Amino acid sequence: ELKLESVVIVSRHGVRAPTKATQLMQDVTPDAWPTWPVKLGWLTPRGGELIAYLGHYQRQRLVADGLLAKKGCPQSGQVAIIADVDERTRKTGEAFAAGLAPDCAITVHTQADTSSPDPLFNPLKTGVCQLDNANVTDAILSRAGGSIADFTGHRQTAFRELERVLNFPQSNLCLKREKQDESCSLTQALPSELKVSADNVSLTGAVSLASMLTEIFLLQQAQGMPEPGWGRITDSHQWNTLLSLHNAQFYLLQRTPEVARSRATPLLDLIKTALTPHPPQKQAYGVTLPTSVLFIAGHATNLANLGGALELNWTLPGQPDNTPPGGELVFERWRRLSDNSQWIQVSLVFQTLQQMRDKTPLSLNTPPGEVKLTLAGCEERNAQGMCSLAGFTQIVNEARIPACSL
Repeated sequence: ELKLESVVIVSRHGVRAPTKATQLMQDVTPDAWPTWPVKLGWLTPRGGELIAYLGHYQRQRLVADGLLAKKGCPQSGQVAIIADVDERTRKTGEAFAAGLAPDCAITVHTQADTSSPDPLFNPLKTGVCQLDNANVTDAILSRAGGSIADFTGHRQTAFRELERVLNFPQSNLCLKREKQDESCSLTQALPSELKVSADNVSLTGAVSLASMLTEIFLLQQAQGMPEPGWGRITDSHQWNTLLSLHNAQFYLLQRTPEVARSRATPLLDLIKTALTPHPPQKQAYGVTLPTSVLFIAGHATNLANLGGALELNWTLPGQPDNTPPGGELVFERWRRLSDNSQWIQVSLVFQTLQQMRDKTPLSLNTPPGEVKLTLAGCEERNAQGMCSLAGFTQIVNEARIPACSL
């Protein structure tokens, strides 16, 4: 019924070491954090291997869909790869190429200067545009339930689960409060406030600490470390409860449209140019678009910003982190043969946490997880839930913030 014509994959980098090692992380647990085999924030060898599995799966699937050849290397830009300048994203691009097309040396393009941020992955970071402070503040606080106190008050069960995993009552932070005849809970020892500036939003205190620590536990598990969370995370309900704090921070800081639309604008522009039929032309990064497959190696924030800007909702069965390492927001252009009309499908492809833990090789018989998505604002849908190319184009043009384009 339909023929696949083009694919654009926006991927988070693979498993990485923690980005920070703070005094506060030391003070909230009596136990020692496991050390990592690479520098802060770098991709681990295992993370690259897990990304290569997704590349191998994508080759098999795209061959089955008739888009790539079964053997040989894709020719003359048929596959293109763009990566953010960070080590973890560049190495993810290389790992994906290695799995998709081994020994084909597909180029991993970055911006010219790899020592400075690339605004494609966040235009706020280079001052291309600025957030509206008042509108962002109100929108985030409303989505929090009206206040950060309301947000944390509804999540006490999850904070107590994190405290149990940390052995928080025996930590230096708690023991000093016990000497001050004070009880000890994460949220009240570390009050959380929303900080909004023209270039960034963040939360302080227990909310941001919890988001980062629960991701670390997930990374330990995906890395194959013997005892993530000191052996105190023993079932899937516990994993899901812990990562709910991480996903909740992303819901506030990265999915809120007042942030997401600006932050995702350059990616929206690149995705739409990649998906729109047009005479092929070399554009950003020296990549000729449109082409058959474009893989973009970015960050969890990019996935969440695109989801919020495009009204794409998901949770990932078997994967506690909604923006997991190697997770892929996959945009596809399909041609309907009955009338040769053009349609856009979006899905979220991901390894389950068990597939990461077991280092499961992926294939058509053992595929990654996949959640089919819908663009909530699409008014022209087909029976398969896809949006017409015209409807997708209208959604993107409404979502994007012109001042944030490159």
